[PDB]
Amino acid sequence: ADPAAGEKVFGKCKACHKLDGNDGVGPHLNGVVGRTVAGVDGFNYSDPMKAHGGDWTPEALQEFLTNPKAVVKGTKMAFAGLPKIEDRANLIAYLEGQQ
Ligand code: HEC
Repeated sequence: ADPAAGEKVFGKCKACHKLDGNDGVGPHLNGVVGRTVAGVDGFNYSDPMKAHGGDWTPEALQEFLTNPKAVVKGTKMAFAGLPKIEDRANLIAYLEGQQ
């Protein structure tokens, strides 16, 4: 529920993701909440990500951020994970503000 704290957590995402609409190592994350999984046109998603389906609901996002490869096995997103539920919740709150 704390976007200010979530903003700090995003420091762990900025190396590959932007919130300005630009795509790089990873797709832009501004507007990601509720967004179609593998829904950014032009971005070269892995096959498992494209086969996943569904939307990036708060629950799907929080699980994915805890362990990317457990949620989308074979994803090309190389990230250790956020083991603290508060960090995940705060980060999601922050992203929701950038919808
Ligand atoms: C680069 C080393 C990354 C870091 C650090 C984080 N992410 Fe990432 N992410 C990256 C790639 C290469 C991809 C594509 C994965 C694939 O298999 O195709 C992604 C993807 C995501 C997605 C899905 C986006 C979509 O449009 O479907 C999400 C929701 C996402 N990444 C979130 C995320 C956050 C919040 C991070 C910091 C905690 C984070 N990523 C770090 C590469 C990298």
